[PDB]
Amino acid sequence: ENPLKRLLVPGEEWEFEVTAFYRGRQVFQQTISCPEGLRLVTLPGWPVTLPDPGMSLTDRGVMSYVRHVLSCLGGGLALWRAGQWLWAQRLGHCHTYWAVSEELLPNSGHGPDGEVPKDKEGGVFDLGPFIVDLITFTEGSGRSPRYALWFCVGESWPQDQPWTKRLVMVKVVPTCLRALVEMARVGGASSLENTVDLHISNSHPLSLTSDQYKAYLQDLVEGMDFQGPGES
Repeated sequence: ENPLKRLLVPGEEWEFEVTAFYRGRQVFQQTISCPEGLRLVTLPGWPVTLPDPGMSLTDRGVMSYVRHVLSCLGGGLALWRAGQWLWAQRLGHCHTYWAVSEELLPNSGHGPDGEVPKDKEGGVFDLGPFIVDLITFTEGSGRSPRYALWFCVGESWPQDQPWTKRLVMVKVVPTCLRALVEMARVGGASSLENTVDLHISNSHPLSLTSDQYKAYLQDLVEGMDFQGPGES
C-alpha cells in the first residue's frame, strides 16, 4: 500500500502549526491537531486564541489596531481539511485575506490571493497541484512548491486596507507538507534511506529511498482529482 495516501483518508488528522505576528513580531505559536480543523479567535474546530498585544507591543497605535481585530474575530477564522482541499471560512466580522507563500511573512506585492468568504466555505489549498509540483521539483524542472498559508486579519470596517501594513498576520503550516518538501530536498541529494514524518494522527516516520518516495508521490497523484480542460 502507498503510505502517502494516508494523507487523504478522512480519519487522518493533519497537524497544523499556527504562528501569529503583530507588526512582523512573532507573539504566538502552537501546533494543533483536530478533526474539525481550527478557529483563530459552541462552534466546531479547535479554538486558537491570539494573545493580547499588551504582552509584547509598546506602540499605542498598533496595540489599538490589534485590539480592534481581536474584537471583530468573533467565531473566528475557521480552517479545516476535507479530502484533498484545505477550506477557510470567516465566521466573525473581521475582513480576512489569505495567500499561499513561503515560510517568511510576505510583502504586500500584488495583494492577497483572495478574501476568505463568510457566507460559505472557500478553498484555500489544493493538495493535488502541490504534489504535482513537488514531483516536478524532484525532477529538477521546477521550484519547491509553497505550503504556508498566511492570513491577514483586518478590522470589520473595510477601509483599513490591512494587506498593506499586514499588522496582524497568522501563518498556518500543515506540517505534513513542510515535511514532504524537506524529504524531497534531502532525498534528492542522498543515495540512502531518509526519514519523513507525515505528522498525521496515528502515524510513524517512514524510512524511504529517493526512488521509493518518488514512486509513492507518482501514485499519490492517482488518489486525487484534477479538473480537465473544459470538463464539467
